[PDB]
Amino acid sequence: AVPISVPRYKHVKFVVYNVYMAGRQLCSKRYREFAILHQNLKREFANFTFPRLPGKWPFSLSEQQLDARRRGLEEYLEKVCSIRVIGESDIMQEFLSES
Repeated sequence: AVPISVPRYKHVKFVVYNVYMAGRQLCSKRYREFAILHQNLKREFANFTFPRLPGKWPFSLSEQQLDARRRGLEEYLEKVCSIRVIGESDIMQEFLSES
């Protein structure tokens, strides 16, 4: 429900995912940083049944599969950020920022 989006991935050598809230860019993060985010959030909020973070694959990802991972990360964030205590947590607010 909250207007969190991941409208792009970018090759930079690895891939980053560009996260926006209400059309404002908040951060640019690689997949492993999302994986760490999920582990941190789940430990902090373990009484919640978290949605599945998009997973790893036994092969390198094509352009189409990077787009699918982007969509999956957006769907994940749409769910967890729409829960106030999780979306406003120190963990999430740190994640959604630039160094």
